[PDB]
Formats: sequence, structure tokens, C-alpha cells
Amino acid sequence: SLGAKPFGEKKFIEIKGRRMAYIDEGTGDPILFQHGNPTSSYLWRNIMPHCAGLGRLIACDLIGMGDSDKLDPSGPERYAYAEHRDYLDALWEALDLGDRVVLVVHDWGSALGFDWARRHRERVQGIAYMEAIAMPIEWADFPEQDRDLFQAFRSQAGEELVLQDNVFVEQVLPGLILRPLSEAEMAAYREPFLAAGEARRPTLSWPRQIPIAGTPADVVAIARDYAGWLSESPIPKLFINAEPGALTTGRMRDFCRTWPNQTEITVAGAHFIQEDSPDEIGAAIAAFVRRLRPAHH
Ligand SMILES: [Cl-]
Ligand SMILES: [Cl-]
Ligand SMILES: [Mg+2]
Ligand SMILES: [Mg+2]
Ligand SMILES: [Mg+2]
Repeated sequence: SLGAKPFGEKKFIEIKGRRMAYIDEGTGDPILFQHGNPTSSYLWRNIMPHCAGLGRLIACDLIGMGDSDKLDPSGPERYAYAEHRDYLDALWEALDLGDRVVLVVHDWGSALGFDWARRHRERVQGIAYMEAIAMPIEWADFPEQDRDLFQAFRSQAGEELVLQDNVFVEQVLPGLILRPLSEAEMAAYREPFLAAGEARRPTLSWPRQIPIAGTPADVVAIARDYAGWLSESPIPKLFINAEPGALTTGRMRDFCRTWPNQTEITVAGAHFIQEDSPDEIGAAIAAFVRRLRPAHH
């Protein structure tokens, strides 16, 4: 259903000195749901129930996000892709996931999960993705309506826009959900970013890592590598397409449609499509997993 309640209470593991938070429910091989910017495990609350009894249902909060601890010191060099990967790789190792993981990914969760999959391919049973950073892009490929604002985040304007005015949370997020959010929903998204200043840095560092027009070169190289790998990987895939969508449209969507061993559905939504079409998304994921894990009830 739609609904503002969280899916479970947070659990905690110590990673590199910092407590990291994650949702963990059920038993069996993992189904690992990974949010991006500026969300948390909360993004998946109405999707995870569809997988009840199909696996161990896990949704991690990235470092500095959700209920995971903030890094200190923080500033413009903090919360880059590589640092998020360092923490997330360690958390995923700590969770004792085994070798039949189904990844369910969105936004920067897809960049992180696609790279992890490339590096751990024998451990990935299937990949469900939506509104993903599937490859390096050009500014022409970026949604027109928020193009100027994302170039501003990437400029020195970003500190005022995000650290002081919290634009990513307060404007971009609700602007890329078709339906109006309730107070309680918006409160869950605001919670990690209530405080002005470096508490909000993850939401500014993230748009500064998007691989656009060859910059930043280090993330472009990472995405070029997972794009090349996914396009010839035999791992089963589920592409949850969106209309109108946002990022996984145009050239990127065409590229994703070339990937082998893939199923597709289309749901209504812009970018944070989990808030518009959770039951359609969840049902597709559950069907995918049932195929991958035949129960013979
Ligand atoms: Cl971003
Ligand atoms: Cl660069
Ligand atoms: Mg209690
Ligand atoms: Mg501590
Ligand atoms: Mg001014």
C-alpha cells in the first residue's frame, strides 16, 4: 500500500568507527534494497513488504544519511563516491550476505550496487534497477527541468543552496514525486538533514559526483566500467522503467534496453518513483524473485 510508517526498526553495525543503520527483516538469501540521494532506507518501506517470506530483506542507510552516523571532519572533500563505497562495502561484508544476493537499486544506490556487482559477480543472483545512473552521461541527457539547478549544485553556489537552504530535500525530492507527500513522509526524509551545515553535506557531495560531460573523471571511469560489464552480463535483470521518468530516459534508457537477460515493466513516476507506484514496483520485484528462487510450494 501507500503509507508513512517505516518497514521496521533500525539495526546497527559499527563500521570504521561509525555506527551504520539498516533495516533487516526475515530470513533466507538477501534481497538488498539500496537508496540514493537524498533518501534513506525509508524510500523502500512500501516495496519491501511485497517480498515477505522470499528472503532476508535488507535496506542500508548510506554513511551520513538516514540513521547512519555523520563523518567529522566534513567539508567539500567528504562524502564522495569512493568514501561511500568504502563504508558500504564494509557494511555489506559485515552483514554476511553469502552468494545469492538480489540487488534492488535506485539513483546513487545503483552506481554503488552496479559497481559492487561487477566486483562480486558470482555473488549476485539478480539485479532490479530503476531511475539509475547506468552510464556516464552528457548534460543533453540530463532532465531539462532541473538542469540549471544541478549545474548550480556543482558550482560554488551549492553550499548556500544545500547546506544553508536544504534545497535537495525541500525542493528537488518533492519536485520529482508526482503525488503530494504527507507531513510524516516529508519528516522522515528531512530527519537526517534537519541541521544546517555539514549534516547536509551528503546531499551536496552526491550531485557533484554525477558522471556528466566527463567530470568527475574518477566516477566517470567507474560508471564506464559497470556500464560495459552490465551490457554483456548474463545475470538476470529487472528494469523498472518510469513514465515520465527522469534520469533513465532517452539515450540511457535505450542503452539499458540492450542489456541481456532482462525483464521490464513501466510504472508511473518521475525520479523517486517508489513514492508514486510502490505496489506495482514491489509486485514486479516479488515476481522476479519467485522466478529466481523457485519454491515449489
Ligand atoms: Cl545527486
Ligand atoms: Cl575531474
Ligand atoms: Mg522497543
Ligand atoms: Mg559511536
Ligand atoms: Mg546571494
